[PDB]
Amino acid sequence: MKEIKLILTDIDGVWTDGGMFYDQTGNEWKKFNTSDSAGIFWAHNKGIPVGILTGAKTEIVRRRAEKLKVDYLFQGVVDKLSAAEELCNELGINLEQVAYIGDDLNDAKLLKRVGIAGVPASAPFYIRRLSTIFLEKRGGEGVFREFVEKVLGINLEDFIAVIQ
Amino acid sequence: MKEIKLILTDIDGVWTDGGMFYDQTGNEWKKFNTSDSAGIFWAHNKGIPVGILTGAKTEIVRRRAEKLKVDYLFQGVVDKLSAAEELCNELGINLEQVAYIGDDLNDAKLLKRVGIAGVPASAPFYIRRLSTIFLEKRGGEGVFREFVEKVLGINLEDFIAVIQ
Amino acid sequence: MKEIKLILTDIDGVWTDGGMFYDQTGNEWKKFNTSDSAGIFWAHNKGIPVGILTGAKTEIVRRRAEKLKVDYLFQGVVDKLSAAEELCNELGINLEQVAYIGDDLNDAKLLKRVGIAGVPASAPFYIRRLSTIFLEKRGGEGVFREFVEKVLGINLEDFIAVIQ
Amino acid sequence: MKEIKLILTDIDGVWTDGGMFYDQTGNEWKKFNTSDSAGIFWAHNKGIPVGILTGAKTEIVRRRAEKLKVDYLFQGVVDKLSAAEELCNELGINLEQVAYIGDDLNDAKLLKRVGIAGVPASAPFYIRRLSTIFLEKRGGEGVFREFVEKVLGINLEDFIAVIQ
Ligand SMILES: [Mg+2]
Ligand SMILES: [Mg+2]
Ligand SMILES: [Mg+2]
Ligand SMILES: [Mg+2]
Repeated sequence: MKEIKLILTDIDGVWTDGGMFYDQTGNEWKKFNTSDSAGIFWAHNKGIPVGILTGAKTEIVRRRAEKLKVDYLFQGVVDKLSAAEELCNELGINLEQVAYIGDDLNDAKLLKRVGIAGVPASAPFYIRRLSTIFLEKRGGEGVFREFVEKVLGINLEDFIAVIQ
Repeated sequence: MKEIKLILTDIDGVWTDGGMFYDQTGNEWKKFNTSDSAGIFWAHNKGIPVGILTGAKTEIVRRRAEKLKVDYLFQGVVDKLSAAEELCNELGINLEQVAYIGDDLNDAKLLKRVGIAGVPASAPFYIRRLSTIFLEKRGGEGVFREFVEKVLGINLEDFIAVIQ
Repeated sequence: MKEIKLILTDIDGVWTDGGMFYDQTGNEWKKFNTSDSAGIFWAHNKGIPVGILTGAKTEIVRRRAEKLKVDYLFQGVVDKLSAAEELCNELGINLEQVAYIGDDLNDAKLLKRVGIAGVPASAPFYIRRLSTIFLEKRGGEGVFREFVEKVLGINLEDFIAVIQ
Repeated sequence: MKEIKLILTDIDGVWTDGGMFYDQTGNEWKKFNTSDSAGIFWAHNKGIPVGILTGAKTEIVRRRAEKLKVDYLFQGVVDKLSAAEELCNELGINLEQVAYIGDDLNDAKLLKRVGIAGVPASAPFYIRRLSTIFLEKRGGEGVFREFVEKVLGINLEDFIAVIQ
């Protein structure tokens, strides 16, 4: 497993199954999976910061980001590759030292440039073929957790050490 | 690849899995799937307008339609065939140049008349046989996106060209 | 099939997948499937009324029942068999003329007494084995519709007739 | 099965599929499954108290706990093992006489200590392999009920006797 210094992730279609709940009054919901917070846990356990990139801008995601202690949150992103580059240069790392997971069209550019590109099984075929590792899980099923565990080579020894 | 001038689509059981959330107070929810908006984009990339027909009238749909910049919106539609005939007249096109996707009884008459008819896998056997192309996906799983991409013949080359 | 004069049905685990959504404020949700309203349609089309029995009492159900045009609604029913018997005595029919569908312990006593007993595939084994007809569909997947269609023998001809 | 005098259980990832719904206002939802109340039913039928251990604290869970008449409710638990030990001391009982079901890292320590350990099929492999009985169901699917019926040896005769 190649050395990683940054994990970026998309939200919708990764942290969720793409569901967007509208009510009659202009409110909106997302369904996260508690399983994904272990992604943050494993990352921080290994001293790796985690960033979120999202085209949308919601209080929904901002609260979730906050509670999970994500290192970086970037909502309203127009160009994900662009936002990723800014942050890399900000952190003095390059894209090759980055792991990214996204599920749709606006992810494809960044996915093509990163050290490890992950895509959920639920994603469309032309995006899915951009992944450089296989992810069994679908968005919403803890696929962020799967990505992180595979990217940092988490193993039974790590597990054993954290429950002692 | 029949010449398509108009893509029309039902809402419930196509954009959703038929789910209708009711609370204790009269509010109501639908769960849409972000993946479906890629349906509008590919449509628009090809200069094809999209119209929504629905027997229901909800603020839920109005907001989602507006958010996705759907070309035409008809709610309360008592008769889907006629309502499509009208927009076809008001556009100088023929039903044959229309792609429609629906999942249920009140879509049946319009499905039999269109040039391309799609029914999602989750639909009742009677409707599913009226489909003129096979759709692998279920309501709410991005079956509207699958439809548009089939109807419009979207290919890898299209994808390569919009991610630049 | 038998001569059915009343169709009865449970709510949670039949008309839903058993999901009960609680929020932080005391409110509650259920998710119905639009597919199931076709169940009422066919019943009413063949001249057969539909009743709902439910041990729970919610505005969720009452409004859904009303929207769907359900003939009868009994909530907070602790003995579903008593409830059905009273409705039968008032209609002038017996239980062998009833088709009932439920999914759990408090439906067993009624299930064993009616002319046609349906049980969704998702139900616990002890309840499934009481089913007198096979149902492929799970709670909330439009299994009430499937029940009605099997009980009344809905066929392609019936479909052809009603789509004008 | 071995003699069990107390059944304990996690919430998220067991009573739910791990879903955590966020709206734009800071409110929050969990999705329970009515099937799981039967687990409480069977426990009480046999004179076994049930306890909830959870690291979170929500009105969501307090309300559910009350509705289902759960004997013990511990929220805000930092250490699930010591919470179980404290209650075990209170009831005059040993961990060997406890059945516990959990699904994630914070459940591991307790799971390796109890008489019977249950882990839903949806859990991480690391946790799953601590289960001492196989469980088919995923969290939110009625896996708490499954756990209870296996732990207490509920059989056809039990069922027959309570539907009299
Ligand atoms: Mg996405
Ligand atoms: Mg429909
Ligand atoms: Mg039920
Ligand atoms: Mg858990």
